[PDB]
Amino acid sequence: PNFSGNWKIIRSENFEELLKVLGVNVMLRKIAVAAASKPAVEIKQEGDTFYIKVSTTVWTTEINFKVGEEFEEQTVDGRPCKSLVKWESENKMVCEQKLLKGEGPKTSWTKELTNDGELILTMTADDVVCTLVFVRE
Ligand SMILES: *C/C=C(C)/C=C/C=C(C)/C=C/C1=C(C)CCCC1(C)C
Repeated sequence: PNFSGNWKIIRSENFEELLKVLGVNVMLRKIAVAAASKPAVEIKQEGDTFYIKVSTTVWTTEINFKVGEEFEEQTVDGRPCKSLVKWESENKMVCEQKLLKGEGPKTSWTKELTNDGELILTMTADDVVCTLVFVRE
């Protein structure tokens, strides 16, 4: 469907647990968690080509990809990764991430627009799954 739109969060899960697995210490986790509790997402979709803007009060991230086409972004703790997105349904894409330099936990994300209009993205580090639920602003 149309992932395109401006999205605001309504529900979050396992986000502090995600930063724990990535090795962010406790005081930092709590602070970052609260200060990134209301991230703003903007998506412009053009077929299989995607633009995503994720933004907190002082930070913003820009992501651009074509489905099927290898590109470079960063992990959640800021590490360089080669990324590949593929479709898993009409509503859902999956991205596998490969660290450009070095080793660490297995990272991936998914993006799913439900039929009832929720944008669900999940973020994964090893066996930990962070879920963020958004609706259109
Ligand atoms: C298609 C939807 C995507 C690719 C969503 C990606 C989500 C992020 C890149 C999350 C970014 C965040 C920050 C930049 C600050 C910390 C809070 C996060 C994890 C939401």
